[PDB]
Amino acid sequence: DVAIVKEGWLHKRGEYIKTWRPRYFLLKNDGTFIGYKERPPLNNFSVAQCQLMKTERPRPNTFIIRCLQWTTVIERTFHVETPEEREEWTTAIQTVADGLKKQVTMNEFEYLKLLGKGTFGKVILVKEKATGRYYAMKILKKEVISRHPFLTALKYSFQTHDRLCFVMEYANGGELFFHLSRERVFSEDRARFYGAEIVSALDYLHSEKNVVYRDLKLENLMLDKDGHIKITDFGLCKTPEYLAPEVLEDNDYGRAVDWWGLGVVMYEMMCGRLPFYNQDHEKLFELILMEEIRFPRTLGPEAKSLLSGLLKKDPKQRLGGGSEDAKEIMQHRFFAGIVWQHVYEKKLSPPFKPQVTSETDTRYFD
Ligand SMILES: *CCC(=O)Nc1ccc2[nH]c(=O)n(C3CCN(Cc4ccc(-c5nc6cc[nH]c(=O)c6cc5-c5ccccc5)cc4)CC3)c2c1
Repeated sequence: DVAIVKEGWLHKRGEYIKTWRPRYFLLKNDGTFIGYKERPPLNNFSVAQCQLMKTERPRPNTFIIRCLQWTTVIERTFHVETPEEREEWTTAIQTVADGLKKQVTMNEFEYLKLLGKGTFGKVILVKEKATGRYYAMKILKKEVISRHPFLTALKYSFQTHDRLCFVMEYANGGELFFHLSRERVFSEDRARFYGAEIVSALDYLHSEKNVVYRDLKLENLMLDKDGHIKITDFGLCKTPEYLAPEVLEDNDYGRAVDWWGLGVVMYEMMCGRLPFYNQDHEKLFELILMEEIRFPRTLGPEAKSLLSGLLKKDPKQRLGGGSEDAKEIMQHRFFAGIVWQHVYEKKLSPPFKPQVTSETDTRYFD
């Protein structure tokens, strides 16, 4: 019993590519907004509680859909030729979101250092004075508008007169990218450990939160004191190496995006090098799409078959792209002999203990 409010052609600026491309967009009553390469539901495509901008720069008659998703502000910009069509779309979208909607101080946190800076806000490392704990704080411009073992938990959320703050857990066992850099390669077991905890997390986001992480890379993986994995959520509205082929063409991305990303991350750990690397970005784009995956000829076939299935070009042919989603990967030979309920319960003994005295140890901040 879901109806379409409006439907038509629009010029969409690529979310990852700076050029304009024509896509066929559909606006359903539930608040879904999906574009297609040609005329033929993850919460990523939701237009629920989004802002609508009307700009004339660079291209005239351009409108932007500013959305706050969890703790990250996203922008979706579109172009139409006639100024009246922009009015027909904006009034339609707004009425949908409107109809869809109807149906602690900062004084406890010492500013330690700046972690990042974006268009609508910053990320700062802070210390909770009362407990001496270390958290990351997303502060976002107010004008813009439950917990998993391996996700950086959102602990607090409060407002000021002009900005909106999100206090999130900050792992103190260092970043996984640097850890890989010291060892320069990871054992199959260690990579299996790390991959497993991610699979559990991706399953959570997909099956329960109904969302795609969409930016799974080495730079977003950290370790807690014990050695378990924390997937970070520190993105602001500011890398072509990790991009999926489906995201490249800007057509119908889905849960498979996270599975492509997983393959790339697990490749770097067991191979020690990026699967598709080139200084030239344009050659790297042709590399991802056209070139066939290569291997060091020193890996167990299980891992080789896992990465092969994860780094296939077609999202539906790609491992975990089907309806079963994560379970396709959980049943894999490389993940045979692993009890997954124990993975979620942190029952898995970490192959690496970060050199940390306690939760509050500040060694890995150098
Ligand atoms: C200015 C730059 C810009 O606009 N970039 C941009 C453009 C378009 C984008 N579309 C996108 O999808 N993104 C992504 C936004 C999300 N982000 C990663 C990410 C994914 C999921 C979560 C998350 N979401 C929820 C939702 C509901 N309940 C939850 O408990 C959630 C938890 C999480 C979560 C996941 C991991 C760790 C902690 C919490 C958060 C972030 C990638 C880009 C665009 C970006």
